[PDB]
Amino acid sequence: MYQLFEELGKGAFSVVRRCVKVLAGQEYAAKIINTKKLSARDHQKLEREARICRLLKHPNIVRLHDSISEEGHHYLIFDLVTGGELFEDIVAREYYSEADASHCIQQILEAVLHCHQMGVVHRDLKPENLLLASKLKGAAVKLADFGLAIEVEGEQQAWFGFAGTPGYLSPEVLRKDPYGKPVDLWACGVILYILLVGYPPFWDEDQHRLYQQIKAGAYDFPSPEWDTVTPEAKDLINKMLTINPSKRITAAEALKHPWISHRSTVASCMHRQETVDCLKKFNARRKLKGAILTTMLATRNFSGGKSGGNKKSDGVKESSESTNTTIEDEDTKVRKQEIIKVTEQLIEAISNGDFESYTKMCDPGMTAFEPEALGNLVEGLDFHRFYFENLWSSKPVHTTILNPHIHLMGDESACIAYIRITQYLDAGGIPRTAQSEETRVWHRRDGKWQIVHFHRSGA
Amino acid sequence: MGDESACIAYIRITQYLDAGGIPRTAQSEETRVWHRRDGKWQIVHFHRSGA
Amino acid sequence: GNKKSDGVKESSESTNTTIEDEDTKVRKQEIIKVTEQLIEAISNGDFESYT
Repeated sequence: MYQLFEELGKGAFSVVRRCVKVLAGQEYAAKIINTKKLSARDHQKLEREARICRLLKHPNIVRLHDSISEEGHHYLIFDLVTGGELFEDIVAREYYSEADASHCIQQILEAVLHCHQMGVVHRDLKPENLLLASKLKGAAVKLADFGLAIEVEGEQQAWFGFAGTPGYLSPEVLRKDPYGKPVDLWACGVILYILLVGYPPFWDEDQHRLYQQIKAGAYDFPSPEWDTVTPEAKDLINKMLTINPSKRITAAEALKHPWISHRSTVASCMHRQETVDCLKKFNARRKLKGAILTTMLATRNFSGGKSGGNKKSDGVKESSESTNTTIEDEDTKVRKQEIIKVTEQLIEAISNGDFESYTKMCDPGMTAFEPEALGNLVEGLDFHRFYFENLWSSKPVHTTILNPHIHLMGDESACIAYIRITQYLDAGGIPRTAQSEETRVWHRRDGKWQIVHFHRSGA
Repeated sequence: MGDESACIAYIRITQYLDAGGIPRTAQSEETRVWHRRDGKWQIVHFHRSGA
Repeated sequence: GNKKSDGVKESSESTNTTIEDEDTKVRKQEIIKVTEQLIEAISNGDFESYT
């Protein structure tokens, strides 16, 4: 059904690759999940992932087009978005301000609101899920990958499992409390914070200490970098990074926050180069750290790659191996002799009165000096046509070429000079003979020798 | 030479046949002096050589 | 070091395929140059330059 092309990204248990639907001629992203490496439970919950992704129809969410299982693999086929990560794109930009971060977060919150309205909680919102629609200027930010997403029943909270990414985990998930939609607003607070200053609000080498920080809500706004951030951006972060999920801002309420809805009078327009610089390092530290979880029930070293091949000529070119050797023309002929060949064909064409073959061997702008031109230079083949039509269209005539000399001037140019003697009969012969000295200037154009100029004397 | 006057000079070469050709060729040098009279070019004088 | 500005240029016997660069380089005039030098060499009776 589909044809797989380049890889676009990875997880521990999936890769994503561009693909083309064979019968459609439409391109898509294929999420290819190695089901042999999943738990029974995570394999089964692919049904839930497939279902959630079909439900979701929104301009800022990538949608599912198809789901296929084979013996060792499951395929979830989505829209292709080609802009890559928002976060990578931010660091390549010429200008980046609070007003620009507000537009990013608004798009994310719109997507999240739509999830929440459909009874979907993402649970694992992080920079990797934030993709750009295309490489065009001002492309939309799009949510991609809902592999840890859950379905909830109205506003009911439950214990859906300990799942997420350490830095973005909500306090309630870490306290083992029943949870729901607000987990995604905590993660948006963490993302917003990183969008403003380029580093996360909670970080520790020791994961247990990290979790105590999260549960305590122990983040800060240190000088110098937060000194130029507006109070309203800080207010929105505070409202999202509220420890008690019942008191945390919702996605609907966040979208009405002045830093978002009154962006044009509230959000700063100042370029934040330090954010761009910190975000580069953040982005780089994210790409060294493997997608691997803290631990699992297995003992296999990571392996596997995709090799190309190189295009090669078909058939049996030669017995011994030929690794791109400098091949030359095969043993066909000698170049002087080649000139002799086309020249003999020329003389035969003139003798037979065949203007058709004479035209092919002559350049359309052929130059000519001959006694029939009375000392003038003639261009073209119109002049010799009068002799092809009248005279040569026919008593016995024998030509004889004497003392031919050939000058080879590169692969594409040559010149031959010789003496032509013609034996003929005039009226009631009386056999006669005439001498002429002829020069032909040949030039190979598109693999064919053509006369560019010729000179004749005493005829 | 203005809107109403012009002059062209060229070499005329004629290929023909005499009696039982035997293709022949002849050269002449020709000058034509054109003049527009009432919106129409007309020859007022011409000169030929070697014909 | 030995970083001379006008470095010397020597090819082996190379193949010379046609080269249609978009810019209009001059060459016809070059032929006209060497030809005029030829005619002047013949006129002056300078067999040295003619050789």
